[PDB]
Amino acid sequence: MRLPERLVEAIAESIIQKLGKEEGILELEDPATFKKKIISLFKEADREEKELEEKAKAVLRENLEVLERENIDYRTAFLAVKRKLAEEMNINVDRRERLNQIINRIMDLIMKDESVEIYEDPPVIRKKIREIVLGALKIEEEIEKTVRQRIKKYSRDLLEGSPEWQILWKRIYEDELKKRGLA
Repeated sequence: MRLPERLVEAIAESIIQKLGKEEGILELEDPATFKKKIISLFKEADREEKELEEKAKAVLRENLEVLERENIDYRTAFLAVKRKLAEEMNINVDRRERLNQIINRIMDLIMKDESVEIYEDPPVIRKKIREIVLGALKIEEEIEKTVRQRIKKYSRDLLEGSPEWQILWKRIYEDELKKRGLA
């Protein structure tokens, strides 16, 4: 479940533009700081997902001999362990359900930010943030679909998921953003 920097910034800006400037259901006394706070929420949520991965790999690393004796493939055990740790860490694995958590964290920020005022029922504000996030995710998904088509020709030369593979994915992703005018 990727949330690249450009997607996060598009969501934060769209929240400020649509709900703050256009509709006016949010009053932001410091839009620049509010945007930084939203970006920090996504960064923290990303760090949690990375921590979930390292804890899952730690379990399997410690149970190498057991997995062999059990005849359970690493990939099977990884998905199962991740499902369990995700519940214990209250991290939704589905990116859409995970975004609902992040959206609620944005609502938590909005509600506690002394530099923000709201003029509409919070659950209605959440529904509107969900619509903004879902619209941006539709764009992210059509971009990722092209990135997967373009990185296929390099799939066998790099270990999928490795740091070198992540760099190439990001490089192809940035190139798609330029071709599409999305910075």
